Amino acid sequence: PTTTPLK
Ligand SMILES: *[C@H]1O[C@H](CO)[C@H](O)[C@H](O)[C@H]1NC(C)=O
Repeated sequence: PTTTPLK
């Protein structure tokens, strides 16, 4: 898995 917030 990979984290990539977007908010
Ligand atoms: C995490 O980053 C990886 C790097 O390519 C992918 O883009 C993947 O889709 C990302 N996961 C999420 C949940 O955005």
